Parts: sequence; structure tokens; C-alpha cells
Amino acid sequence: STGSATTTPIDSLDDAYITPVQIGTPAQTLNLDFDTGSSDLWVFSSETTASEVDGQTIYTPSKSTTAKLLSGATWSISYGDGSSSSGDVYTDTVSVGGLTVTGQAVESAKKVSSSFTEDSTIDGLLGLAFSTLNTVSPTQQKTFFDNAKASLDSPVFTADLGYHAPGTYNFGFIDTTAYTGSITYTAVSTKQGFWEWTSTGYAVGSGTFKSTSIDGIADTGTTLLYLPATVVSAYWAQVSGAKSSSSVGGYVFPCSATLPSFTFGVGSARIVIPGDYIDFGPISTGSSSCFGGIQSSAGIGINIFGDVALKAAFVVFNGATTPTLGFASK
Repeated sequence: STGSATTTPIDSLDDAYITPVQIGTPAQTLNLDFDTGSSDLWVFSSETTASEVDGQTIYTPSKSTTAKLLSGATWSISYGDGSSSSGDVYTDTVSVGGLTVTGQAVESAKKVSSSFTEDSTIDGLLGLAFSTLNTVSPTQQKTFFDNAKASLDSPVFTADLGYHAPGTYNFGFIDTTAYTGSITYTAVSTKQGFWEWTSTGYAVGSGTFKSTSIDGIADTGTTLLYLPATVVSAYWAQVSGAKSSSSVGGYVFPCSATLPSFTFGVGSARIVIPGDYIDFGPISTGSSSCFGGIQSSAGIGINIFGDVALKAAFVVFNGATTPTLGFASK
């Protein structure tokens, strides 16, 4: 089998992407944030504290003839931005782009933190990291991809995120019309539960490539590109007036600037992030200070190849017995 679904930016900055997902019988369609950095499929629901729902579409398990309470199971998750959610668990039928999994764990939120409530466009998350990170207790549950894998034509999914435009998540096949050149594959460590890999270096604008190993994760659920302080300083030093602001929480730059590109290495191959992809707009409405799309990882503990990086590429998440990642230009 295969599936193919369009993913759409939630706003004019590409802060995140939503993909429609059918849950239950009859289908209830929710728009979920596909997140290769986590491993829980959780939804706003009829169980979510009413004051914490503000415009999201909810899953109502009592209206699904295929929903079953997973007795005793609870979940609770916290994300790198400090947001969080928790609740109980149902199994139900879940379909993405025509690919159907029966018995998928659908984690129903009883509580969500303020940032989720405040984002009316995201009805939940669909995790695509390794199932060892799933938070369901006392019986850990599998991701949608892990459950679908055996049925897929090939044990892969691909992320083709757009810049200020829709893109595509495909399951079970590699669309050879969706990228240019060849796909360069690179080794993955699953030891931390992430799609963790090592970039071979970077360049800033038209500058020379610096060969240096950068371990990090391919994370569709993180907006920005978080890299070591040395690399980020080298980038922003090429932008007149750019500075790190403790009050804002990162590097800012004059909105009048034209930003240089940023290149990252994948083996001997190179992915170029255009300068425009690094502009996240005014720090507050009407400001002439703009927020940068490349930020230091120094306070995180891991480097994160988030959407800023991934949307410059066609990305293969290869879930073969030994997983690997593939990157192509597009």
C-alpha cells in the first residue's frame, strides 16, 4: 500500500504545517502537525477541558463505531518549546492520504498547554520519530508509520515541505518526479529515539564550505534551524546589523536586510537554504527588527534540522531494518 497527503503551512511564516487525517468511523477529519521529532499521535477531543479548546476540530470517540478505550492507558508529553499535553487513549482506524491503519493508538487530550489552545489551526500531532519515544503508559504504543510499515510497498515516508506553499507527505514510495538530481543517503542513530544524523559541514552564502561534523535531528515539528553557536555566529556575522538579543530570545536582524543563503552538507552532497527561508518576519507587529531562522542550539542540548532546513530538500525517512535518511535538492 501507499498514502499521499498534502501538507499546508498554518500561516504566512511557515511556522508549522498541517496535514488532514481521517480518524474513526464515520471519518472525523482533523488537521494534524506531522512531527518527526516525537512519537505520539494525540488530538483535541470531546474530553479536552472546554476552556482549553479555542477553534480546533475535536475527535469525539463516542461517535466512532470503531473506537475502543485502551483501558488504563494514559499519556503525557512535553515539547522542546515548553508546551505540553496529556490524557487517555483510544484505538481507532486512522487514514492518511488513502493509507489506513486499524488499531492505531489515538491519544485523546484531557489537558493542553496555552500554546496549543492559542493555535486554532492545529488539531493535534502525529508523531513520526521512533516508537521508543512514545509516552503511553503502562504499555507503550507504536506510531502510525510503525503500524503501517509492513503493509507499505517500501518501508519509507517522505517529507516535501513547501516554502510559503503546500507540499506533500508520502508513505510507502519515493516520488522520483519530486526532486532534482539524486538522493544522498546518510546514517541514522536511533539511540535517542530520533532521526539523528551527522551533517558534514556548512557554508554561508557564497563562502567556502567548512568541513565539520554536526550531529542533529531531522525534525519536521520544529520551525527553525538550531545549530552550534560557532556556526550561527558565522552566519549572522554576514548580515549587517544582526545581533543576538537576550530580550527577544535569539538572533534578530534588520527587516531591510537581504539574507545570505546557508548550505549544509549531506555526505558529499550539499543542500542550499535560500536566504529568504531564514526570514521569520517582524519580532512584533510593525517592528523593523526581524527574527532569524537560524538560531543557536547551545541551550537545547541537540542540534535540530527543523523546517527551515528540511523544506529546502526532498527528505526520505527510510525505516528499513537499519534506518537511514535521504536528502535531495528540489
